[PDB]
Amino acid sequence: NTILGFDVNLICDFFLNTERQGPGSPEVTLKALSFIDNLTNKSLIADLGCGTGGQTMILAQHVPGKITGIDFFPGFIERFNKNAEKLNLQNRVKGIVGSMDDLSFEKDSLDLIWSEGAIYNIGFERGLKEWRNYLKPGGYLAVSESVWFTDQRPAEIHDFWMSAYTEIDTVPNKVAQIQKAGYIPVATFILPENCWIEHYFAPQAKAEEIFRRKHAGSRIVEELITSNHHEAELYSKYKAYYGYAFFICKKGF
Amino acid sequence: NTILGFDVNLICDFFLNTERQGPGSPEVTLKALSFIDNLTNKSLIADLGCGTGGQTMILAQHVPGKITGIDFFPGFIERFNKNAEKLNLQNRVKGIVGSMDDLSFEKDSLDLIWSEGAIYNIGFERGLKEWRNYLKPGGYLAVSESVWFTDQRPAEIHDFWMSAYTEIDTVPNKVAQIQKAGYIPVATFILPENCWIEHYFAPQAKAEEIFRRKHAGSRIVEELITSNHHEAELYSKYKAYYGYAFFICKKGF
Repeated sequence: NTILGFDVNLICDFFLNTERQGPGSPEVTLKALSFIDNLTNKSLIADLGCGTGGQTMILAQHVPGKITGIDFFPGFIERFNKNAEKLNLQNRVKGIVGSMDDLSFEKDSLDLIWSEGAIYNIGFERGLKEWRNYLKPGGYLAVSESVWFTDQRPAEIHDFWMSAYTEIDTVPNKVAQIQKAGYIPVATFILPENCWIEHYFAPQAKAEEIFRRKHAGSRIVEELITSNHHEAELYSKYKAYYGYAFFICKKGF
Repeated sequence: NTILGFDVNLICDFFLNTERQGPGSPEVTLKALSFIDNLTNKSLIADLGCGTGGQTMILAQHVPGKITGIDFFPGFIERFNKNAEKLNLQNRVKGIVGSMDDLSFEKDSLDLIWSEGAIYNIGFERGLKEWRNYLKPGGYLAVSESVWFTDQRPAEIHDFWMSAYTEIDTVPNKVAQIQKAGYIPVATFILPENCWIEHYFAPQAKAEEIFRRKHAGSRIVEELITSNHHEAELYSKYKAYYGYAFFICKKGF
């Protein structure tokens, strides 16, 4: 929780005070889940890039099976596990510090891999390919990912994204990639705007004044808040052109 | 209802005794509907190729606004309207005999166009293009359509479809076409197998013996039942490779 150095810790600390690290909502998590038909008490589930496990606790409360959440940051996993313990879920939900690009799950062992706002870390197509190896045939991967809504866009929004996440793409392109990677694109849907505003930007803005003051004079924290604002301003201006979508993918063969 | 000649009437008569003309389910209709966020009491909605209006009455019971169902066959529209009247919906739900390729709706006038298992009549891309003209910008088209699940398939199933509906295609291809036609592909999902079996083939098979006897010696009816069986046998054998999907499409601009 402070083992990774203060520069990293300060950013985690910010997100420990906030609702969400990217767009999403409890309703959206449950709607993605509504497309998964294979789960039983014997299911093994992984949540990759789980952060503090907010969406993981929603899964756990709505599906049978055992869930392992993997995240790079001990501070998040500390929160994840404390939250599981408050809910009494710890015998079936466990948070582990680990890296999405270096997993040690048994091949073809998982019924479900979940990942909200996190596959961009390893890359959409790379995650499709690598993670497929850990899924049972007929198993599911459910991931939320940045997308373009249209064929043509203003250069201003196009450029921001080329500098942030070069893998943003159109929904038809993402769906093509899913099929190319050997899955069936069973369900794909765009997140409503409340996933970005009420559930993400708004609570984020709410926490900023107090956090900035608590860490008065910290450049790392100032620049963070400045980024947060830029991201939020671009969205208010260009949301006609982009958003997030959930992709539910069934491993083929 | 018998105005189109007996040869046509006999086939309609068959489907008047049956659940469904193609794969679908009440649960699936409502799940497609869950993606439509724009409806009010002032909404104008059209159901194209509505058949006997089973899915239309599900809409009406779950959404505000006025609904017009359009179908080529008077026998179906007769049923549609009698069913609306039994439910007391006739002041807001009306069935009209008409052709999907020759509509007279006011340009940009509709909030929602619905069509289950019927766009194949005019062609997927052609319907995307033509029907867009009647949708308000920001309006929705929700249609269910045959799809391939995989890149490669057995030639046997490929050939059946090339002879029945040459426009069956992969989900990524359908989604590309939706975006190409100037919509945002807001939601796309594959129908569960109960849409084909419990909700479509099974009830169909149930009605066959009595209908065949009632129309004893009618070649038109015999060949129909024979087709029904072939379709059902191909599905049981090749359902790993194909199915139906719902596409919910928001008109852009």
